[PDB]
Amino acid sequence: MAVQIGFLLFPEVQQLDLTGPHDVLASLPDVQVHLIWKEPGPVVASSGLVLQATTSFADCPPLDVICIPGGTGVGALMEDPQALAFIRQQAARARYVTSVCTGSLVLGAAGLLQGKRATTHWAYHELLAPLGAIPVHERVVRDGNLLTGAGITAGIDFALTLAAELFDAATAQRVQLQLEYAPAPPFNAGSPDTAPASVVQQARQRAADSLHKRREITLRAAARLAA
Amino acid sequence: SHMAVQIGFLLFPEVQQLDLTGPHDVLASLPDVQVHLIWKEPGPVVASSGLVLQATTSFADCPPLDVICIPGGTGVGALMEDPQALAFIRQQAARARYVTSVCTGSLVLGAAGLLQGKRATTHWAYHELLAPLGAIPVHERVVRDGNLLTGAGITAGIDFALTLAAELFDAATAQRVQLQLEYAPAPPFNAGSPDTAPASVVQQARQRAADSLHKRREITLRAAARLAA
Repeated sequence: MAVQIGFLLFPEVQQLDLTGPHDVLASLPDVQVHLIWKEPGPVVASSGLVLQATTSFADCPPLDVICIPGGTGVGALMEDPQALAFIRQQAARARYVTSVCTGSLVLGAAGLLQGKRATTHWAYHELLAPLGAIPVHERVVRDGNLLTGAGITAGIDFALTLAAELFDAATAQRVQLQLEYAPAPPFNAGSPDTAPASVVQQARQRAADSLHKRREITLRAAARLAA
Repeated sequence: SHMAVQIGFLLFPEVQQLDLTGPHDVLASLPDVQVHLIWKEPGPVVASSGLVLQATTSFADCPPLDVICIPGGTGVGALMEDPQALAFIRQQAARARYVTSVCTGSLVLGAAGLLQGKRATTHWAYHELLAPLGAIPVHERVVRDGNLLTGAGITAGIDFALTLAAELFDAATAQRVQLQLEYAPAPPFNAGSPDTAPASVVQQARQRAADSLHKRREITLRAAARLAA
């Protein structure tokens, strides 16, 4: 009867995609949160922060919510048949199938975005269409029981949105107040629409090699879905 | 590299993990930074939610830090009366470029004597405990006083870390990281501050926190007496 929430915790995850939502959702009543990988034990994030998976695929209970974070490690998962099969298995009955940032590319590689409205990190948004999604430039996108959040820190907005759906608005507001989540960013550079042009150029320049490698992975993953 | 900026977070039992992991992912995005997670010994440390983190160094082996950062959480009350942790904080603060905290981590800085006559903030529900530790309490989300930088409650860590990034590097670098993080927040509700949340929500929360507040007040006044002697 406790709500069972599971995050996929994989090597080279972007940890904040996971730890932001985790601290929001673990604050709710009658929940249990699992960190899932092929085996329990240490998993190292892209920054070198060490996290700890609490369950293997086999011992994971049926999930009410599955959540896929993003990160450098997404590329490997998009061509990992075990991970994709596990995600499909849990998505079949999950009340909600969800992701943050480039985690939606993993959902796409699993076939779960076909015909659905979805978002991802702004720098990788062009990769949603080949995976079958209708790409939407909004920070949290809901299509039926699929909820996708945009890049990294969107996980906090996503998790508060999810909290209200699992419980109600008042419960989500209580958690928002406990987290003192009234952001006041010191700059206005969080979106390519508002950041200075020089900043956008540098961020795009840094992401270019990753984007090219992910363009190639995405087209192989899409071709497998088609065949 | 061996010229890296050395950033250290105190990692303690019953920490509020987001106070640490939010800033960590921001600051680890900067060029040539090394981040340490510091406790009495290396090894696993369990956060208040059950998330397991891993300390990378002991107090004794930690190198001189450029930045020390104290997160908050249920575990702060113990730290405020831990002579070994307070001695480490004071030692590192003697030479750090920036002495910093998030959320109730500032009460630990206060217990260490580092807020006397200094402007500071903390989580909104515990803000009254700043003044007995000698601080000038400021109701702002990120507060600077010289090389001291304190963030307000939990999620303020992200705003704090981008502010610190601009001081360590420059505004252009902090903006790039903000864009890489897609940090253009759009909260689904407006209940992040006691001034904007529904009154019924603020009341419920004060009702919940009252016991912790009375317990932390007594610890706070004991810690203040130790500074006075």
